[PDB]
Amino acid sequence: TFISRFAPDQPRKGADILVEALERQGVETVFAYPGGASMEIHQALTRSSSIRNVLPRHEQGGVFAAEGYARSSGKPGICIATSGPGATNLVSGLADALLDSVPLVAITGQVPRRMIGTDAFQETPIVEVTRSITKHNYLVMDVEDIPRIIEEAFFLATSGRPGPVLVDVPKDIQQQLAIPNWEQAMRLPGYMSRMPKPPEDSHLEQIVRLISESKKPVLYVGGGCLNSSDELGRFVELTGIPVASTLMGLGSYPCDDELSLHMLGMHGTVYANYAVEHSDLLLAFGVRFDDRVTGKLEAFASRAKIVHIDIDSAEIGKNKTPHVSVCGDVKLALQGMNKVLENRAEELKLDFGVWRNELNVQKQKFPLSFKTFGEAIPPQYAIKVLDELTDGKAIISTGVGQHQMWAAQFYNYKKPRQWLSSGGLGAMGFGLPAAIGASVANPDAIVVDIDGDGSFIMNVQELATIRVENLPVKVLLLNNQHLGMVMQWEDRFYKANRAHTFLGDPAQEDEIFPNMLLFAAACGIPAARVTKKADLREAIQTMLDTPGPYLLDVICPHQEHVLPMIPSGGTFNDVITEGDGR
Amino acid sequence: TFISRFAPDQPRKGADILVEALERQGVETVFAYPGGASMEIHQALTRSSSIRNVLPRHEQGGVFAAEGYARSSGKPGICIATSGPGATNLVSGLADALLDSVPLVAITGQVPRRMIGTDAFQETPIVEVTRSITKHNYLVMDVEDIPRIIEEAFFLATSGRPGPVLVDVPKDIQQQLAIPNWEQAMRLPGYMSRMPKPPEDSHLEQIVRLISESKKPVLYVGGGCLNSSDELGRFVELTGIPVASTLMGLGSYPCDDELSLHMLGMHGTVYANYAVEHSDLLLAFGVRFDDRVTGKLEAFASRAKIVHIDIDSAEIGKNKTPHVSVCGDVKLALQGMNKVLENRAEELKLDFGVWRNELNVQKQKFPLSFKTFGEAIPPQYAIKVLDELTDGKAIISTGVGQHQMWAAQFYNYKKPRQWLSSGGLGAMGFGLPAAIGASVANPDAIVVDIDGDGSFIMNVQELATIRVENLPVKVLLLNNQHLGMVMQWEDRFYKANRAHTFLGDPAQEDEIFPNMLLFAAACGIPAARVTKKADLREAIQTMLDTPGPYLLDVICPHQEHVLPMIPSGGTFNDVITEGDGR
Amino acid sequence: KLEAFASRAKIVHIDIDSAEIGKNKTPHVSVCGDVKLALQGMNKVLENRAEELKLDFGVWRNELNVQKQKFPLSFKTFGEAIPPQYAIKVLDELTDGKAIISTGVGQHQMWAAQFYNYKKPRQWLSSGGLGAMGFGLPAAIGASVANPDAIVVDIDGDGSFIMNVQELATIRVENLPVKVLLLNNQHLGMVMQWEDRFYKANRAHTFLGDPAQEDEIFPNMLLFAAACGIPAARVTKKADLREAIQTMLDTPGPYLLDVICPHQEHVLPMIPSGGTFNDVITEGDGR
Ligand SMILES: Cc1cc2nc3c(=O)[nH]c(=O)nc-3n(C[C@H](O)[C@H](O)[C@H](O)COP(=O)(O)OP(=O)(O)OC[C@H]3O[C@@H](n4cnc5c(N)ncnc54)[C@H](O)[C@@H]3O)c2cc1C
Ligand SMILES: Cc1cc2nc3c(=O)[nH]c(=O)nc-3n(C[C@H](O)[C@H](O)[C@H](O)COP(=O)(O)OP(=O)(O)OC[C@H]3O[C@@H](n4cnc5c(N)ncnc54)[C@H](O)[C@@H]3O)c2cc1C
Ligand SMILES: Cc1ncc(C[n+]2c([C@@](C)(O)OO)sc(CCOP(=O)(O)OP(=O)(O)O)c2C)c(N)n1
Ligand SMILES: Cc1ncc(C[n+]2c([C@@](C)(O)OO)sc(CCOP(=O)(O)OP(=O)(O)O)c2C)c(N)n1
Ligand SMILES: Cc1ncc(C[n+]2c([C@@](C)(O)OO)sc(CCOP(=O)(O)OP(=O)(O)O)c2C)c(N)n1
Ligand SMILES: COc1cc(C)nc(NC(=O)NS(=O)(=O)c2ccccc2OCCCF)n1
Ligand SMILES: COc1cc(C)nc(NC(=O)NS(=O)(=O)c2ccccc2OCCCF)n1
Ligand SMILES: [Mg+2]
Ligand SMILES: [Mg+2]
Ligand SMILES: [Mg+2]
Repeated sequence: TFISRFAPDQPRKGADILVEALERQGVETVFAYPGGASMEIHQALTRSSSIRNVLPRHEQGGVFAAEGYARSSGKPGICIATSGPGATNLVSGLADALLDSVPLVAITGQVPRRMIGTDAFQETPIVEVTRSITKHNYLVMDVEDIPRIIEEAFFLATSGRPGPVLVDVPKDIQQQLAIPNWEQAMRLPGYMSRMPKPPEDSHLEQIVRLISESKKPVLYVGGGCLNSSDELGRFVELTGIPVASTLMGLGSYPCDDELSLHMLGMHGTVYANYAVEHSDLLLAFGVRFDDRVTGKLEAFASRAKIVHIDIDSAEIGKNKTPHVSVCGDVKLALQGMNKVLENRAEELKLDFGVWRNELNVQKQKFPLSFKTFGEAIPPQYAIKVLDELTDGKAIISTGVGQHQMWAAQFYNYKKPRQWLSSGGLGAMGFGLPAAIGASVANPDAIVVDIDGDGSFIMNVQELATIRVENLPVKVLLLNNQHLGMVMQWEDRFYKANRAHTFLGDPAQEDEIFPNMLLFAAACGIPAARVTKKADLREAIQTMLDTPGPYLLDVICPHQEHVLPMIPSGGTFNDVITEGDGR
Repeated sequence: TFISRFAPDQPRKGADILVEALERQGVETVFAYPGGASMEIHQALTRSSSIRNVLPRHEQGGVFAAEGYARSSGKPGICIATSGPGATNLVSGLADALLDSVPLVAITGQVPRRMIGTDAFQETPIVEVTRSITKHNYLVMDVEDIPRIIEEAFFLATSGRPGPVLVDVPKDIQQQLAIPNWEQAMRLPGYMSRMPKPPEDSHLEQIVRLISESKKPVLYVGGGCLNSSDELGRFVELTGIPVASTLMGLGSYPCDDELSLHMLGMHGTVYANYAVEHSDLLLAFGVRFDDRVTGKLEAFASRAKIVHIDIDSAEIGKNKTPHVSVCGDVKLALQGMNKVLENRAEELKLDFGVWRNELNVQKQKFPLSFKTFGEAIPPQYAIKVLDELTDGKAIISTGVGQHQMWAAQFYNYKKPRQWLSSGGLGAMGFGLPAAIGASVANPDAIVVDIDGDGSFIMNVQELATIRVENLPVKVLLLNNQHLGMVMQWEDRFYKANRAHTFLGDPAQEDEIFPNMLLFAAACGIPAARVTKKADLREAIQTMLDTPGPYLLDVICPHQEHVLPMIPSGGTFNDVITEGDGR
Repeated sequence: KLEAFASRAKIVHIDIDSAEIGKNKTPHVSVCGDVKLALQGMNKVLENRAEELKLDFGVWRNELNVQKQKFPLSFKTFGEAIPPQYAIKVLDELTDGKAIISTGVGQHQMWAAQFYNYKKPRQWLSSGGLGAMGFGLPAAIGASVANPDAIVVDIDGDGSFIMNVQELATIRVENLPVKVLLLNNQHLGMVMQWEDRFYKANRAHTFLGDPAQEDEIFPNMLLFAAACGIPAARVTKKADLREAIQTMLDTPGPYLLDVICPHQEHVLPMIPSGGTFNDVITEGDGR
C-alpha cells in the first residue's frame, strides 16, 4: 500500500505527479540527462527518496543503459531526455529495443503545448519520428492524463511482446499544479481485447502427439523463452529433444549441457544447423525465423513439421508457415505440455537417443575451433579463459561484430539474462552502456563488457559514468585495430580490398591506436594491456580481482574470421567451415 | 566537361553509378562509416580518385562533420551511413541541419528491396523516421533512378531555403549492373514552379521609401544573409542603419564595426534589444523571428513598421506580421535597393546620426561586462584573448550552453562562415565534429572548437579522427565541471537546487574530472591545462603555434552566468543585467 | 497567370488565415485578421480624416463605366428557344432579387452567378472550390429548413440534378417549399463547351439523353417529380417562360419547372485556364 509524499488533496506540479507515477510502478532507477525542457522532471526526481538517477554522458548512453538494466533483470528500463537533441539522441536505443522486444519506457521533455508546431527552440516532432520504431508512444496534452498514460506505457512496454514506449511531456504540463487521480482506468480496449489467452489442451495434446510420432526432433529456442528457463528445462528432460538456440535465446537452456546444440544460424555450429536441416519435427519456441537464422527459407527445415509457439500472432506464419501454431505465452505452453508428458509418460515411451547420437557424431566431427599462432592471443581463447575464471557466472554485454559472435560461441551461459547483446538492429556502442545498466540492476554480479575497439570507442564517454557511479564494470576489450566483421566480408567477397575498415593510425601503422588505456586513465579506471597469450590468464584474473571498474586491452591478430559462416541467403550446403584473412 | 572512369556503354554497379553521380556534383569530401548495407558504396568510393572519405568514429560524428563542412564553406556536406543503427545515428544531425537551414545530402544503405518491411537484419524504416526532420527524402527503388535522385537531392539541399535531404539505397540496387543516363530531367515540377522570382522594383522602391520616412531604423539580420556579406555592407553604408544580428547571422555584418549593435535576443546586448524595442522601421533580412529572439511577440518591435525579406514564403508572417514583405533572395533585394539608394542619393539625403547617437549612449551605458575574481580565468576573457591572438580570423565552432553564448559575445567575426554553431536544435556534441568538417573544407584556416566539458565529452571519440586525418584542429575547452547553462537556470529559478548538473566526481570533489588531457593523449594530440589567468595568453599562443591539432583545458569558475538575459517569453522591461551563482 | 494578375498594383491582402497570406501572390501590405474588424477600423479613420483625404476616384470609375458600357454581359435569343440567361433574369425579376439561390456545377452555375442580382450575402449557395455536382437540390433543402419563410430556388442542370434526384422524396416528406428551376440542355454542358473550344467539338460522353430517341427530352424530369408528389411542368417556348416561372412561384410548396434550352450556348466571357486578360474570349458558341 503506497505512501505518497503529498497530501491526497494537495496540488503538486505535473513533474511531481510523473515521478510519483514512476514510484507507484516500482521504479528504483532511471537514466536521465537534464535539459531545459526536462528541468522540472529533474527537480521532481531529486525529491524522490526511492528513485536513483544514473546520469550518463550522452543520451544514447542513457537509453543503452536502460536497455542493459532491462535485459539483465526482466524489469523495464527507464530513460529520460530533454526535448530536441536530447530526444533525437535516444532514437537508436528505441529502434534497438523494438527489434529485440526489450521493455523500455522513454520519457522526453517537450516544448510547451502552445509552442508545438511553431519550429520552437529545441523542438522536434519526436512522436512522429519514433512512431515506427516504438511499440507505442504518447504526447501528453493535459496534466490530468499523466497518471493514466504512465500506467498505460508501463503496461504496454512489459505485457505481450515487450518493447519500447515513449511519452512526450510538454514543459508547461510539467509545471501545472494538479491533484492526481490514481484510480483512472486504462484506455486500451483493443489491445487488452487481443491479449492471447492461456493455451487450450486441444493444441497442447496435438503437439505432444507430434513429438511421439517423430524420429528427429529439434528445439529451436529464442528470446521468447528468457522467462521459461525452468519450464524449458523440465520439458527437455521429459523428452530429451536436443536444443538449438538463437543469438537472443542464449542461456535459456544451459550452454554447457549434453543436450545443447548451441547456436544456429549464419554463424551457428555445424551440428546445430545440421539438426535443423535434417529434422522432421521443429519446435520453434519464442523465435521469429530471422534471416540470420534461416537463410533461404525454402531450404530452412525443409522436411520438418514446424510447431511455432509465439505470443505475437503477427509473427506466426510470417516468414515460414508452421504446421501447428499456438499464439500464447511459451511459459504456459511448456507448463501444459509438461503435465501431459509426465502423465502419459508410459504410453509415450519417448526415446530419441538414436537421433541424439547422429548429432553427437556431427558435434564431434565439427566442433567450434580456433588456431593459435605463436604467442598471439586468440580472441576465442580469451573469452574461454574469462568463462573459466568467472565460472560461467558473469553477466556479459557486447558490442557488435566478430567479438560478439565469439562472446556468443565461447562463453557458456547457464541462465537467461546473462547475455546482453544487440541482435536485431545490431547497434555498435551498445556494450559499455549496457554493462552500466546491468551492473546497477545487479550490484553483486560480475559484469563484463566483451567489446571491440570500434564499438568501444563509439560510447567511450560512458567511462566517466562508470567511475562516478562507482560501478564494478569490467571491460574485456578485444582489440584488432579493425572493423573486423566488415573486414571479414571484405576478405570473402571483395578480394580483401580495404574500404575504411582500419581503425588505427596509418602514419604510425604498427602502434596500437588509440591507446584505450589512456581513455581509462582519464576517468580514473585502472587498466592494463596484454599481448602475449602467456600473460592472458593472469591479466584477466587481475581484472576480476581488482575491486571496482577495470579495463583490459587484449591485442589480437586481425586476420581471424568468425566461423562457420552460411553466406547471406544460403543453405546448409553452402556453409563455409575454413579460412581467414591470411 | 566531365570524364567518367567507365565507357559510356559499359555497365557498372549501382554503387559506382552513385559515386560518379557525386563526382558529377563536384563532391570532393564525404564522411562515411562503413557497414554491411553500404559496403558496396565504400568499395565504389575507393575507386574514385577525386572523392576523399574522412572516416569518423561515430556516425553522429560523421553527420556533424558534414554540417561543419557545409556551414564553413557554402557547399553541401555529404555523410554516408549503413542501414539500421548506422542510419539512426544520423538523426540528430538531420534535425539539426533542417532547423538551421544547412545544406546536407545524407546517403544510407538499406536492406535489399525484397526484404523491406520484413523486420530484416539491421532494417529500420529510415524514410519514415526522418520524413519530418528532413527537407525531403527518397527510397531508391530502381538502379535507373540513381542519377536522377542524386541530382534532385543536391538541387533540393542547396536551392531555396537550404536543408538536409536523405537518400536510402537498398543493397541490391548498389550491386545491380547498369548504364547510367545522365541526361534524365528532374521531376520537381511543383517545387521548381514555386521557386521565388527576382524581386520587383515595385516592392524594392516601397522599402527605400519607408527608410527615408523613418527616424529610428534597425537592421535585423540572420542566417539568410550569409551569402550577402558584400551587398549588406554596401546597403549599410548607403543608409547608415545600425545592424543587429541573430546567433546564426554572426559575421554577416562585421562584429567589430561602429554601426554594429551585435547580437539581439534572450542573450543579446542591452543596446541591440533597445534599438529594436524603440525602432520605427525594422528591416528583418534573412531571419525567422525565433522565440529566443523575440520573447513575447506582442512586445517585440511593438512600434515598428516591419519589413520581412525571406526566401521561404512559409516564414513570412508566421510569428510576426510584417507591414511590407518580399519573398525572395535577400542578396537580390539588397542589390536592387543598393541601386535605388545610390541613384536617388540626393533626393533622399539619409542621415540617422541622431538615432545612431541615442544607441551609442546605450552602447556606452550597458556594454557586455565580466568580473575577474583573483587569479581565476574568466571564460569571456579567454575567448577575447583567442580573438586577439588569431586577429579575428579563426573559424569558430562550438558546443551548446554558456560557452556558446560567450563565443558569440566575445569574438569578433569579420566574415560569414567563421561561426559554426547549432542554433535551432541546440545539439551538444556538435563542436568537435563540426571543426573536423570545417578544417577539411578550409585546410589553411585556423580552426578552433570553443567547447564545454559536457558537450566535448559527448563526441570525444572524434579525437581519433582528428589525429588520423592529421587535421590542425585546436580545442579551446572551457571547463567548469558543470552543465553550466542548466546550472544557471537552476540558480535563477530553482533556488540553486542541483539536479544532475555536476559533471565531475563527487568522491574526489575538487579534482578536475575527467582529465581531458588524457583523452587527448590517448589519440596522440598534444595538450595542456591552464588555471591561472597569468598563464592564459602564453597557453593559447602555444596552442596556436604548435603545428597540428591541440587541446587546451581552460579551467573556469562555474558560478558565471551568461548575461544579459531576457527570461523566456519576456519583454525588454524584464531584462536581467546583473548576478551570478555566488 | 499569376505574374500577369494585377501586374501593376500595390496589393493589400486582409485574410483571417495567415497561411493564405502571400501563398500565391505576394502582397505589399498584409493584415492577418477578421476583415470585419479591419473594415470597422478603416471606416473610423476614413470618416474622421475625411477632409484631409478628399477622396475622389470618379475619373477611374469613369474609365471603367466605359468598359462596363462597351462590354456588358450579353446573350443571343434564337427564334422561340428559351435562353438560359433570360430565364434566370426573369426569375430575378419575379422574385425581386430576394430568393435564396443554390445551384449545381457547370454552365447553369455561371449563369446563375452572372444573371441574378444578389442583394445580401447568404443568398448564393454554390460549390466553388471542389465544384461538386449534385449540390443544388440538397443545398436548397438545408437552406429552406434554415429559412422557412424564404423563396428557395435550386437553379440546376440536368446532369447535376439527376445525381441526387432521390432528395425529392425528402423535399416532399418534409413539406419544404423548394422550387427547382431546372435548366435542361440534355448535355454535360460545361465539358461540352470545352470540347467545342479545344477538341474540335468531338463528343466524349457528354450527351445525357437517349441516343435511340435522340430528339426526346430524356429522362423526363417531370415524372421524377411526380413519383414524389411534387407539382411540375415543362416549358419550351420563350413566350411561356414568364407565366411558367410565375406559376412555380405562386404554387404553395415544392415545385419543379423543366426549362428546355439550346445546348450550343457557351458561358462567356472566358479567359482560358492560365491565361492573361489579353487572351479573354468574348464571342462564340457551339454553332
Ligand atoms: C553480426 C550478427 C550476426 C548474427 N548472426 C546470427 C546467427 O548466426 N544466429 C542467430 O540466432 N542470430 C544471429 N543474429 C541475431 C539476429 O539478427 C536476430 O536478432 C536473432 O536471430 C533473432 O532472435 P529470435 O529469433 O530469438 O527472436 P527475438 O528478437 O528474440 O523475438 C522473440 C520472439 O518471441 C516472441 N516472444 C516473446 N515473448 C514470448 C513469450 N513469453 N512466449 C512466446 N513467445 C514470445 C516475440 O513475439 C518474438 O517473435 C546476428 C546478429 C548480428 C549483429
Ligand atoms: C542556448 C541558446 C541560446 C540562444 N539564444 C539566442 C539569442 O539570445 N539570440 C539569437 O539570435 N539566437 C539565439 N539562439 C539561437 C536560436 O534558437 C535560433 O537559432 C536563432 O535565433 C534563429 O536564427 P535566424 O533568425 O537567423 O533564422 P535561421 O535559422 O538562420 O533561418 C534563416 C532564415 O532566412 C531565410 N533565408 C535563407 N536564405 C535566404 C536568402 N538567400 N534570402 C532570404 N532569406 C533567406 C530562411 O528561410 C529562414 O527564415 C540561441 C540558441 C541556443 C542554443
Ligand atoms: C552503429 C553502427 N555502425 C556500423 C555498423 C556495421 N557493422 C557491423 C555489422 C555486423 O552490423 O555489419 O553491418 S559489425 C561492424 C564492425 C565492428 O567493429 P568492432 O567492434 O571494433 O570490431 P569487431 O572486430 O567486428 O568485433 C560494423 C562497422 C553497426 N553494426 N553499428
Ligand atoms: C545533446 C543535448 N543534450 C542536452 C541538452 C540541453 N542543454 C542545454 C540547453 C541550453 O539547450 O538547454 O536545454 S546547454 C546544456 C549544458 C551545457 O554543457 P557544457 O557544454 O559542458 O557546459 P556549458 O558551461 O553550458 O558551456 C544542456 C544540458 C542539449 N542542448 N543537447
Ligand atoms: C460530381 C462531379 N462529377 C464531374 C464533374 C465535372 N464537371 C464540371 C466542371 C465544371 O467541374 O469541369 O470539371 S461541370 C460538368 C457538367 C455539368 O452538368 P450539368 O449540370 O447538367 O450541365 P451544365 O449545362 O454545365 O449546367 C461536369 C461533368 C463535377 N464538377 N462534379
Ligand atoms: C537558453 O535557453 C534556455 C536554456 C535553459 C536551460 N532553459 C530554457 N527554458 C525555456 O526556454 N523554457 S520555455 O519558456 O517553456 C520554452 C519557450 C519556447 C520554446 C521552448 C521552451 O522550452 C524548451 C526550450 C529548452 F528548454 N531555455
Ligand atoms: C553478420 O551479417 C552481415 C555482416 C556483414 C558485414 N554484411 C552482411 N551483409 C548482408 O547480410 N547482405 S544481404 O544479403 O543483402 C541482407 C540480407 C538480409 C537482410 C539484410 C541484408 O543486408 C543488410 C544487412 C547488413 F549488411 N551481413
Ligand atoms: Mg575490432
Ligand atoms: Mg561546462
Ligand atoms: Mg445540362
